[PDB]
Amino acid sequence: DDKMNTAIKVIHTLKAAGFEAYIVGGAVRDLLLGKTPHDVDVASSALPQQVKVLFDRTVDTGIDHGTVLVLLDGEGIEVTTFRTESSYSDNRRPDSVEFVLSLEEDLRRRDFTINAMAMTEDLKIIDPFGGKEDLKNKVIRAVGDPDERFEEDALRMLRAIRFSGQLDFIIDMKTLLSIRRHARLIRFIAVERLKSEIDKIFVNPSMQKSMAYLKDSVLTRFLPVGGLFEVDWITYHTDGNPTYGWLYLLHQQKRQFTDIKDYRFSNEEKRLIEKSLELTALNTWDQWTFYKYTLKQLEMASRVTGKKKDLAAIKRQLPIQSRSELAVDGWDLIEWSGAKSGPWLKVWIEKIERLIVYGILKNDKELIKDWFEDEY
Ligand SMILES: Nc1ccn([C@@H]2O[C@H](COP(=O)(O)OP(=O)(O)OP(=O)(O)O)[C@@H](O)[C@H]2O)c(=O)n1
Repeated sequence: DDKMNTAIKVIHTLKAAGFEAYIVGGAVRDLLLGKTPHDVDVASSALPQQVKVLFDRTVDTGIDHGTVLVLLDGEGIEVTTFRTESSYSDNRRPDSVEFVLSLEEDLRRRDFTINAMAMTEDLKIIDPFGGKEDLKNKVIRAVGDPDERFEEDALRMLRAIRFSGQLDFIIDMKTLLSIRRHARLIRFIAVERLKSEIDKIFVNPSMQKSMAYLKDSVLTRFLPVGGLFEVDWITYHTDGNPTYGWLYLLHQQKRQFTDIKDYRFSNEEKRLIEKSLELTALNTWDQWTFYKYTLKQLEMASRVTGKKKDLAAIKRQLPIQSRSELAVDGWDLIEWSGAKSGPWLKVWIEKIERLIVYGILKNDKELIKDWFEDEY
């Protein structure tokens, strides 16, 4: 609610210094759609060090690509010099970046017409490629020659799919046919960028339409384990967490986490998936189930099997929540047994823990001692 104002102030300051400056990218597209922008990018004739001269606080991490982050009025505004970029078939080499001297040299190499507009300080729209009419017709269309845009960055092919669902647009026919012809190029894209786009699709609207384009575009032929995305997505409803899309995909096909490990999940994400899948294969959940698994795993497993229980209340009403509340530890068992420390302690602590979680044995050291001396 303050980002557009701050971007306008940034533009005013750049122009006071004699430079050209415009709002570009998604913010123009969102403004024309009546949405509040997420991010507001500025394109300028200023070079990075000239931007830094004009603003007190700046972050420089993107300077090599022409970008300076300007910190103003509590917002961040990316300011990028007019530039073009090209990606090599080797995704180890940083992008080849070529500063250019005019706005339209920059705009004419962006991915889609609705993303290739600029807005002046006085709200005039610069639209050489017909983004306004594609926006009104709800069409995702590559700028210029679609083959060139997709050779410049193959991830754009998957971005088209993601935008279709995010905006409830269709993909321009000539553009879609170009994706089909170039879909093999997706193999050169870093898997982290692929996962980022797929995660967006999984939580965005009209995801079933996105997944149909994923197949129709022949991206599922060449994406890492891409055939696994061709499941029935009818009964998928996002919980806001993209991990649920991966879980859904795996559960629908009776597959395990190892089949999707090419996408380089965090250990935390991997655990949520694997533990949720275990729960879906567990025929009966009882107190020990609710104790040992996390509420988010219980909820995700329930969501994908179609159950609707009040999982939080069941877990909350166990006698204890976790091991740290147990009234006994291995050194109590060493004392009572007269035996030396060894792996046996873990076995006997778990026996006791189970009896406490089932509400059979009281979580009380002296009463546990009585039980242990009788049982051991
Ligand atoms: N692979 C890409 C990514 C970006 N763009 C250009 O860079 C702009 C900003 O990119 P991004 O930060 O990804 O913003 P959006 O296009 O709006 O994507 P999102 O809606 O997720 O923010 C895009 O609008 C487009 O003009 C591009 O041409 N090729």
